[PDB]
Amino acid sequence: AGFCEVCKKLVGYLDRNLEKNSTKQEILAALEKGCSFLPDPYQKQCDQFVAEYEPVLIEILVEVMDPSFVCLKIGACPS
Amino acid sequence: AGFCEVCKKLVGYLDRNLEKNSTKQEILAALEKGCSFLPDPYQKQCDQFVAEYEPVLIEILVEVMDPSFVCLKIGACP
Repeated sequence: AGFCEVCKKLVGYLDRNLEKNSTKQEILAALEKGCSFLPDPYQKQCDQFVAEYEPVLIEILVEVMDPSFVCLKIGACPS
Repeated sequence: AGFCEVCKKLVGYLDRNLEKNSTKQEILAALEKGCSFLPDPYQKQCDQFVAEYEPVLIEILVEVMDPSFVCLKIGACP
């Protein structure tokens, strides 16, 4: 019904696997591979989420990588 | 454009599994099981698609069940 759960799973994977002082380019690269590392049921939903939110994801992730807060701030959560 | 391919895959499943004059109750039942029959990568996206579009899907599938046209008319495609 919404992108809230997939957003939190994806930002979780990034937070665990990226360092905090990653460049925008490094965040971009990771974001466009990260969906593949979520459980398979999430793949195409995650690809869609990333396509729709990619600009705002890049801009927030440089500052903060907390899954709950990032997803809240960008408007993916609640829903 | 986001839901276009999942819509066609799901309505594809319904087309294959429902007769032309299925009741709204029978279409609802199929629609709410259909996502589980699509390939694993499409599952969570299909659920979100069904949740978002379920009223209009019921509305149209009584009339027409062609995947491409149904998905176009409801606005999932292109």
